[PDB]
Amino acid sequence: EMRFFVLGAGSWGTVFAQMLHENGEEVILWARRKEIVDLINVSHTSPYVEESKITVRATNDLEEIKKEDILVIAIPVQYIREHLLRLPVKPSMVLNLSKGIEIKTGKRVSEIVEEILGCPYAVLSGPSHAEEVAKKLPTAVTLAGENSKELQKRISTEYFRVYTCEDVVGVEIAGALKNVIAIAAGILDGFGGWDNAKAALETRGIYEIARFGMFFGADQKTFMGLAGIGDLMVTCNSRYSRNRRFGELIARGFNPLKLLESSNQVVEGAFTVKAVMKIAKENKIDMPISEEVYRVVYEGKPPLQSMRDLMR
Amino acid sequence: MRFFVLGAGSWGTVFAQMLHENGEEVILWARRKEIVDLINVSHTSPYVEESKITVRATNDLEEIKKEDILVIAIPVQYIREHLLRLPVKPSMVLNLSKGIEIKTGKRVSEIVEEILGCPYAVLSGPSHAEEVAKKLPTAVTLAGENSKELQKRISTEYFRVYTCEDVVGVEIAGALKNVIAIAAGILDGFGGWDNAKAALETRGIYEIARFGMFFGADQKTFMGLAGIGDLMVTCNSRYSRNRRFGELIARGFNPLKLLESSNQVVEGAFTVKAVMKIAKENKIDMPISEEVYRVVYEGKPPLQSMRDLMRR
Ligand SMILES: NC(=O)C1=CN([C@@H]2O[C@H](COP(=O)(O)OP(=O)(O)OC[C@H]3O[C@@H](n4cnc5c(N)ncnc54)[C@H](OP(=O)(O)O)[C@@H]3O)[C@@H](O)[C@H]2O)C=CC1
Ligand SMILES: NC(=O)C1=CN([C@@H]2O[C@H](COP(=O)(O)OP(=O)(O)OC[C@H]3O[C@@H](n4cnc5c(N)ncnc54)[C@H](OP(=O)(O)O)[C@@H]3O)[C@@H](O)[C@H]2O)C=CC1
Ligand SMILES: O=C[C@@H](O)COP(=O)(O)O
Ligand SMILES: O=P(O)(O)OC[C@@H](O)CO
Repeated sequence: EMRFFVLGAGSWGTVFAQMLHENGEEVILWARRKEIVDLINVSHTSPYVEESKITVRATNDLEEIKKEDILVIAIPVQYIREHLLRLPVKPSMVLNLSKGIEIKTGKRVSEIVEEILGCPYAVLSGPSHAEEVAKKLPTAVTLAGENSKELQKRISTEYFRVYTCEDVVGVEIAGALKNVIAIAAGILDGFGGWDNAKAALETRGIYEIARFGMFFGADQKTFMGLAGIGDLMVTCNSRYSRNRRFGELIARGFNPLKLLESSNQVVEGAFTVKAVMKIAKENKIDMPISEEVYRVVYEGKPPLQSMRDLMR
Repeated sequence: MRFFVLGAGSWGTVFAQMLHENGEEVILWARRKEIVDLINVSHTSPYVEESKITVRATNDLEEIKKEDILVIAIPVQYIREHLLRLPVKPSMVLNLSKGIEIKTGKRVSEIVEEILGCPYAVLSGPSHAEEVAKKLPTAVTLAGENSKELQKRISTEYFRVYTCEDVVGVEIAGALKNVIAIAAGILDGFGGWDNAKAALETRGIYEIARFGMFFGADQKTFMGLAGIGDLMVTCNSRYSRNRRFGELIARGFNPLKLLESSNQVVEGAFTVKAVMKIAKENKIDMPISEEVYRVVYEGKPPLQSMRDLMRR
């Protein structure tokens, strides 16, 4: 009946594809580079997944996608558009895994998909660090959108629980913006771990996020579930979070741009915050935390002056 | 208007000192003449590291006056036996303690109403005493009588007080977050299951809110500093005693020997029992609290408990 074409072989694309493959689903994983395809197919390893055998089949050919495929998007948001534009056919639907907002257009992934493919859309999002999912540690996420019931059945495992909801916009916005807050949370860790401060930041942060989402018609309840508060918590408080780590290193004195070029992994919040600021200015929505993360990341604002400013 | 701070543990001592350092008239009562003399003579306390305590200490409840603000900072199971010994009734109580009395099933507000019968406010939020002593950014909420006035006197540049109307919600949120934090700590003792913890905390805030709304709490309270904020700092911070307790039980230590190993009080250990009685009497379902009770009081293996809670 059905096949998953997983687009993007980073940490999460690879782990998700492998999980689906282990569920007994028909899966193929697309990787950008032939070297990654080769490592997966030949040596059943990926540099994106530590100590985990990768047995799912990889390809470098987009021409392998079929009109009956479920396209799973696991490409970092700023690179989704160029890759969808090169698909030789439209898939039967899109399941999005990526968290962010496209900088130039202010578009959520659903909207990019709508513009380019126009096929049914769903989004999976929750507290799900790929490192822990690969180790089969208990994880729960939410799924919103079309065909969510069937998708729930095929994706779920013993350790990976999928709850469905109806608020696509809310799920997309919560997952995108929690990375921005997490940067701000890492800064506090970079100061030494100011736990009272972080929890207060997280509290005000979920609220800032909910205000942005509700302005685009999200449901307030979405922000109090796994896609909102859950994901925010796992991201602000885990050693596995790239966004929290990015903030932590900025606080330690590392140059933000240099940090970005130091990894092959993407820090989505560094990009989303710029998209969020453009939207906020155009629609006159106040985003205090996002505005400070923007200043620290892009305008070289001293993290400590940022901290003090945000307090008043 | 004088603050009479009843109880010289970690938080009574720090709160008392902070008010004193901000120019308020304060006196601190300590149960033991040894602690009183350390504070008055050596300007130190074993409940507050590397920090000079200059606030005046007394061992005499006779020093309280009808014009005082009675600030309660005695762990909840021991408040009553001390309030019964007050020679006079204070103008009001500000309560700092987080829990529910086992003997009766009563909140601190209901203990104060029964024994003293004066006005009441509660201060609660993400405020680990260790960090407040170090003057690190901290935010809490205050509900109840004279909150506006108390806000003006208590607030510092690093200790921010927000007021709200919901005394019941604030008390239940602060009492019960400690029960969820034992559960959260257990996941740290298995090795750190971050995705699971986040899912636990998302379910946990909802279990807390359900219990509170049964007693006429406001839903919004649980999404603020008293609710999610305090839950987050307690589940995730190295300073949490309740998180540490759970971590140590997951590592195989005996719950009672853990409690006896320290002069500090693990309020969640006692609050869970009071919760269970209330829940059984009122047919309120409390999945997480129930498993915490079983692990702490009934020797239930933490891994079996984890497995069972997942089936709920
Ligand atoms: N724990 C996690 O890692 C989680 C991630 N997510 C989300 O999944 C999405 C994908 O990120 P994730 O899987 O972590 O990716 P990683 O951070 O692990 O790696 C970044 C990926 O971007 C790829 N890429 C594709 N096209 C380009 C290009 N044009 N320029 C630069 N890089 C490109 C890289 O490929 P190459 O190897 O060829 O450089 C690599 O696969 C993100 O939106 C993320 O937020 C969601 C949940 C969990
Ligand atoms: N970071 C923190 O510690 C925070 C604590 N809280 C709350 O403050 C309240 C007070 O706890 P905290 O300051 O932490 O106390 P600690 O855990 O630091 O110490 C325990 C206290 O219990 C005292 N105690 C007083 N009377 C009795 C008695 N009747 N029988 C047995 N022990 C007694 C001990 O006195 P002695 O020294 O004589 O043994 C000691 O002062 C709690 O409800 C707690 O939840 C709130 C915010 C921050
Ligand atoms: O705000 C956190 C305080 O209640 C301290 O928590 P704890 O008793 O678990 O140390
Ligand atoms: O590593 P991060 O900060 O990209 O976070 C991964 C998350 O999306 C987990 O929910």
